[PDB]
Amino acid sequence: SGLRKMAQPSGVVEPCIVRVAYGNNVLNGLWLGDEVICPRHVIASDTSRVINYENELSSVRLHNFSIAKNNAFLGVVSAKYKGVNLVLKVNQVNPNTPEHKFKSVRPGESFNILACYEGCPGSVYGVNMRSQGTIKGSFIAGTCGSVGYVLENGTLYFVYMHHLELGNGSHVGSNLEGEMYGGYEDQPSMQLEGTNVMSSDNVVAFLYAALINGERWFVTNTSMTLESYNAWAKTNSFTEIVSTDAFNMLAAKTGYSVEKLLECIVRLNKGFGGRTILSYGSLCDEFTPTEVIRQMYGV
Amino acid sequence: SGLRKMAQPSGVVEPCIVRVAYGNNVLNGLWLGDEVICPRHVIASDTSRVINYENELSSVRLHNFSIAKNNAFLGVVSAKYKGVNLVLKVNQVNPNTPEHKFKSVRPGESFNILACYEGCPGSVYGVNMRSQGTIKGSFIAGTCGSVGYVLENGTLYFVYMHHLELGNGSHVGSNLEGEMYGGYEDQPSMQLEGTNVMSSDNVVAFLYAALINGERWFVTNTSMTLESYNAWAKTNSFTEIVSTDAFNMLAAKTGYSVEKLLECIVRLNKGFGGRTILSYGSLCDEFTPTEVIRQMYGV
Amino acid sequence: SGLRKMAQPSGVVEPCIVRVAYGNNVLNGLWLGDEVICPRHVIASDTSRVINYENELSSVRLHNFSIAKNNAFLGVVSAKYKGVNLVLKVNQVNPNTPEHKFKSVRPGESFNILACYEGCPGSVYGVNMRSQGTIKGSFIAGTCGSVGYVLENGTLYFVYMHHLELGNGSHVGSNLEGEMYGGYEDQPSMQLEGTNVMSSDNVVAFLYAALINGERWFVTNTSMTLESYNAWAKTNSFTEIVSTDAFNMLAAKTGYSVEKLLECIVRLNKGFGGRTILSYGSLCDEFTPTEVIRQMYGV
Amino acid sequence: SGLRKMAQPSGVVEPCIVRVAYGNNVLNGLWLGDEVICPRHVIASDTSRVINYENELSSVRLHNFSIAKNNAFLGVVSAKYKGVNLVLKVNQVNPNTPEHKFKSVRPGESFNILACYEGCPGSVYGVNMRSQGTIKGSFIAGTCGSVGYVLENGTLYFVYMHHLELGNGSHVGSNLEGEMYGGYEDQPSMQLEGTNVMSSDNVVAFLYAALINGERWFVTNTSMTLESYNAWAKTNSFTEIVSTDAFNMLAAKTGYSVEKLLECIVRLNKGFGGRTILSYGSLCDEFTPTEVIRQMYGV
Repeated sequence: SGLRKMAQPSGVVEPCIVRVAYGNNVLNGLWLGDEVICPRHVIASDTSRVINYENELSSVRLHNFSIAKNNAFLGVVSAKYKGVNLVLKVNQVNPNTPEHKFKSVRPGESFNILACYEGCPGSVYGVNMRSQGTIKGSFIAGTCGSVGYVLENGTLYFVYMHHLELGNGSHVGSNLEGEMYGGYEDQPSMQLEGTNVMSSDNVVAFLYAALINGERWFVTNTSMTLESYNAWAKTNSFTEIVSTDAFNMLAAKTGYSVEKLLECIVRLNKGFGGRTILSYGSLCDEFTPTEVIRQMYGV
Repeated sequence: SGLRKMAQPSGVVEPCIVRVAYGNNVLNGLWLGDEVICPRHVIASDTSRVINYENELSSVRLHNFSIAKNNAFLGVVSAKYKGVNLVLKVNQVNPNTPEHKFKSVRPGESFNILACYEGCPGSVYGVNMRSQGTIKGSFIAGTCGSVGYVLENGTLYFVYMHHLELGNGSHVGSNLEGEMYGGYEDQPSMQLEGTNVMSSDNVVAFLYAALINGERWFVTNTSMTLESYNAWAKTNSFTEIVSTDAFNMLAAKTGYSVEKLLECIVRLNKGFGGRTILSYGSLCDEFTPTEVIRQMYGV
Repeated sequence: SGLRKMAQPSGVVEPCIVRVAYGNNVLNGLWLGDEVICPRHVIASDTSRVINYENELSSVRLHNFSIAKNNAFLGVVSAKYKGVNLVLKVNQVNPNTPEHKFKSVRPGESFNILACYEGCPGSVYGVNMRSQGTIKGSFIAGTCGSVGYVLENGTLYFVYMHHLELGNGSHVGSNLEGEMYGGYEDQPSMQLEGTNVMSSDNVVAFLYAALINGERWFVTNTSMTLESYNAWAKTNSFTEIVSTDAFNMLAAKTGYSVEKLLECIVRLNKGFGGRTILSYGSLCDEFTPTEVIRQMYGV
Repeated sequence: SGLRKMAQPSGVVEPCIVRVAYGNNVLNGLWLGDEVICPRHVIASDTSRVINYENELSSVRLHNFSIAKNNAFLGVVSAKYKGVNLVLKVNQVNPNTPEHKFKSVRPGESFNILACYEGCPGSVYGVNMRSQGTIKGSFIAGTCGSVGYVLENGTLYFVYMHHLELGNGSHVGSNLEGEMYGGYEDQPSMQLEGTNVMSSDNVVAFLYAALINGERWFVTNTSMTLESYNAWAKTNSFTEIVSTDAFNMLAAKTGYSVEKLLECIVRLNKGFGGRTILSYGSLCDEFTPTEVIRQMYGV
């Protein structure tokens, strides 16, 4: 038993992390085949003031890049912007390039952060994409270019590269195709996060996890239909739920229907009344149905 | 968020994980050089009742082991006990044996779990050793033999191997010397954990993280001497603090002395009075000064 | 019943295949009117090293060309490039030139390969163009200049000519206007493919085919709106579906709405849980709605 | 009976329309919650020359915004781009904000325009998206920021905001994520539409509608195979027809197969020779088959 925010193993990703230096900036890049992807602000002379990315790119000389894996240096032969990412061609093919794909993550979807410092992987932890396109990712200075990945269906996906922290502390990155999540821009300017919508599927998953791990005080003799829940959700900042199908396994193993947990959400959203569920004092949407099933019953 | 539990990258450990089966038992082993270490209860014919490990070893048949590292099957040359672990001489040297050391973690110290499921690494997360020798993880059937490690100087230390779950849900394992943390026996018998002694160092770190995070409601300018606090701790199931020097960074930084925070601990131990600290409803001792320092600042 | 990746019949295409040799190089050409078209790398002295195609063309000697076909007598009169294709004017019109057009295939579209080995038609099989402009076929040494075609609306279209295989093993060719699909270079250099977007239309067709052939385990009667589905698709490297109109016959015949299949896709993309669908282990996008319809209902 | 181009009722949208004036520009905004969304060219010094939107936004004066609904003046507090849309944060939340989603419409699809004139909703009418991502509406100076919407599943979707007219008179707007349909840019530069490809599906429905109204002078006893037509279609800037859709509802209730109508399209494409069909003197592709079915029969 037990519920913890976990990350999938980082082994296959670690050999792809390199140190990218330009000028007085140092951050992290992703080395796959003969190219390195990194945040394009590594070439910005002053990341604390407004950045003219056109001018910065004209100013670039390839020989000013320093790219290193451990301390074997990789020479850059070509550089281009792709969206908010720099794509740098190097002569050396990463001999440990894993089989992989690029995709993005949706609100509610969980993924793994390999947080890196100046080319050195330092920690790994699970996060969850929020509706405004931000994560709570505990990034600090020196961690830009840190990589988010998912393992799903035996496929390694790269889904995130870290760029910046908003004023409210939320974290903003791009996918590996240079599109910033949330449409935020890679500028030190004031950018507002906005209305965060709770992932309903995840909250249902949380309550199932609660049931499996011993906690049951919140369930009553009431259940509400999926439609009625989706009506409620659309005006209380919760996602609609498409299908109960995702939880079948969880309903079967616990004997609790999705419709009962839906009613629980409506109630519990108004407070826990002092009590806690799995130590949390409020509903938590950071765990997907998949994460819960994995953790409770094996991959 | 603010303060989140992290793990260190698992890449160097993953190639050491093997699937070990004997009879109806399947768990994980640690493959280092030409040996595999795993919980000796893998050869227990019935893990639901008391086990005579002398007899079990006596009647072991070496060809009844199945040991596998993905692509590779290993043959067992000899079996012996080291404490509560089996040490199995195998016919093949692990080509990916990393540079490693062994140590035991002490109460209050954090480490990483590579949760493995019948030979396959599935997840990575951080835990903290409690005074009674237990951790609060998330282990299910199939995860015995899962490995705990720290990346330190800057080498790899193996510190934990998973064996069992107590009636109260706490998790129990051994060091790689075969000594069960907390002295629990590897038997399916009732075993009491005993009273948890909170790590004062970690709780001070917790409160610094809260202050760093802008939460001030619990502090006064009133302080408490290190000697005074330790007097209290001794009869309130909190560790005594040796010295204050480990917090100098956080102290100088927040402008709050350790002594002030000691005052907070004695007061907050009587209850949070319906407020929270970093979304917690009571004092948390799972984050070390190191963790808080690192997770907030320049490595 | 049954589902098989098929090829339209190759008879009309077979008389158009000729052997083109130059120096030690031997491959295939398409003979139409008074022109033979083939991959330009036939005139490269060493295809295992990078090629200067301007130098190679500058020093072509027309009498070094060898064109052969069992029922013809052909001399090269002239040569020039069109993109990556060599276009040879010959001194004889193909008497068996069929009515034909050139067109390019788009991502998701299926076509036929006539695989030829040094001028000799050897096999024929169906393929599907992926979003990165590659196909998964089966080409070896001697098969360059193998021709792709579609019979579409009573019309013969030539759509492909084979040039090379990427490091990852995907197959690359040009249209008959000499434009390489996916913009790859006809160089023995290292070139990366990137991530293929799955055709949602094809995946939907494939599930319909599965249903018709008695596969039912994956389907439930919960449906997902086109809108919801497309939001998911946009981030999961699937194409968005424009109208369900192309499925109306399949939906009528099976009694299953597209919306019910859209829900299946979101589920099944996470994995089959170890199960199969028509012997496949993951979702398949190589079958178009057209391919499925004429195969299941002959129209 | 009878066939008119219809709009869905506009009541749910009308309370969201506000007047947005900045400097010398006056257009319409969409007030949802605490945001007013409008075309970003409202803050351009000079809409008659190339515009530097980075600078215009850089130098934007939030107090020179005059936003009025009711006669209530909203105060701007924050401006940003979201693609080609300006998103303004305002000082009062729209109490009449309806429940809504955003989606994009695709070529061939029908949707609703609420034409607004410098802040006042003035008319509502149906449009259909053309192949190049344009519509033929009726927009003049003062109508920018007019809104397109669809009602589906009782759900309100915002799908269009009006930006400009092309040189040829075709109308161009964005979705509410600020992506301009047809990839046009919000510049007073020359921009070519591309050649318009009529939707064959929509023309069939139109002809079916005509038959139902008792107009049949244009239909003969002869037919055209689906493959003959599609061949004709590529040549004559018409889209290819996929299956027969369940034109079967129409086919059955009219007696005429699709194939008969395809022959009509080819004949009628030349011109109607003085006569008309439902008042038109040329083929109309603005009605979808679904649209026609509901309009005539109700579903």
